Amino acid sequence: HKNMYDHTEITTDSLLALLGSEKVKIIDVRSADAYNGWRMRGEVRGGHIKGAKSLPAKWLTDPEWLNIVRFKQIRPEDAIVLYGYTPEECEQTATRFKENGYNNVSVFHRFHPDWTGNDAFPMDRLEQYNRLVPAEWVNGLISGEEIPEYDNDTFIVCHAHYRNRDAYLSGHIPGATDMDTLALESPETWNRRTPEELKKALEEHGITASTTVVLYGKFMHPDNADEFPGSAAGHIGAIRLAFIMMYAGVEDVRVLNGGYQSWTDAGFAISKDDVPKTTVPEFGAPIPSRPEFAVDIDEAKEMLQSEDSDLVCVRSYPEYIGEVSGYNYIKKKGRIPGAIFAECGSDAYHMENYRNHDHTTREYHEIEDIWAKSGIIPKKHLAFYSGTGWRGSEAWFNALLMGWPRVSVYDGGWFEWSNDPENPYETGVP
Ligand SMILES: C[N+](C)(C)[C@@H](Cc1cnc[nH]1)C(=O)O
Ligand SMILES: [Br-]
Ligand SMILES: [Cl-]
Ligand SMILES: [Mg+2]
Ligand SMILES: [Mg+2]
Ligand SMILES: [Mg+2]
Repeated sequence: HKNMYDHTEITTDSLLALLGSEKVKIIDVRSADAYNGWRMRGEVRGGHIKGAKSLPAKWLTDPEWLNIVRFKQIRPEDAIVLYGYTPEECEQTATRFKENGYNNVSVFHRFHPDWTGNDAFPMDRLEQYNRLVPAEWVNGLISGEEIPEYDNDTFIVCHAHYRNRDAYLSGHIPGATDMDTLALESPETWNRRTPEELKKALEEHGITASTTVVLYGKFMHPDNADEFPGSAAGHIGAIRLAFIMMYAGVEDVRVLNGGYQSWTDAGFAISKDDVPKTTVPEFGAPIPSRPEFAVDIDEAKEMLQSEDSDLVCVRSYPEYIGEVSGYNYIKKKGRIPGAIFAECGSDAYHMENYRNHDHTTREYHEIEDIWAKSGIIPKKHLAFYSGTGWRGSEAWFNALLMGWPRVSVYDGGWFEWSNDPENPYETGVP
């Protein structure tokens, strides 16, 4: 009696008995930030039912919704169990599954407060979720309102871009100041700048080591035909800057999940003011305070020879096999021998394998399980890298968020490696 609009309820007891079943898919339709652990309705335990997959109901407007579902391996032969903060928030998702040929769809009504409120009901969360902030958190922050996971009295919202002030001037978070990516990294090496330059640059942008820095960027459809495609990949640049600031010693760095798009999707006010900087005289800590976050070429070579270490290549497949360099300023094509490949996505300016279509980070369990299939696991010292370290920093950040204890960015990347003609490299399909 398949009813597209009337959905079977599943009880708490029934769901608890199915937690280990391989043919049940439990689907969390709340925002990815709530899934990660943010207690968006004041629940005492945040996160998701253990084993649940993330499928935010916001994505129902995506024309590729069904391909998102299929790529998550959610199949018509599965028993689908949907939950959100309320069963009403699941109704449109339940219908969309039934309209696309899924005949076994139930809704679980008692996730909150029944499941969240009882410590015998298993839940999971992204261990360092408080570094990956939702738009509502940033809005409360700049509004001077009490927000969770924030006990500081000093903050700065920083809009990152690579030589493209228009990315900021065309629309930004109220009160934010822009930080060009060249302020923290050198155009000669495309590595992080020296400690003296970083100190000066951070001070001139109004940042101290005890300032809470909220970083975001704007995705503006990077095109390889342009001279600087990176000028349109603002949110990768933001995570790259988060890497450098955390290396330098900013103790509390946050990243807005999904970048500028999350802010406008949440309906918040846009500003076009060119906000002047409020400089500070003293950064307030030795730079770098966290040198272990950065790996340079000599240590990278050692890691290729150690059993407990790996370099992780976060480049595209055409870069991997030496078909393209990836960049209009890199001539050499190939790959570092001995690195573990973790395909970023389609090219140097897209991170589709680490992101959702709305640019929020991919469900971390999926990233975790793919990495584990290649032997990328938390018990190793891992140095993520890419062409010059932007994509590598975004991979690194994702592992940092899972609480992995020895993750780093090999800053130099393929740019530095291939610039020494004495360094071995491989090419072609392996
Ligand atoms: C280091 N720059 C800013 C020159 C890179 C940054 C980058 C973006 N996606 C991969 N790398 C570039 O824009 O090519
Ligand atoms: Br981006
Ligand atoms: Cl039915
Ligand atoms: Mg299951
Ligand atoms: Mg670099
Ligand atoms: Mg090794």
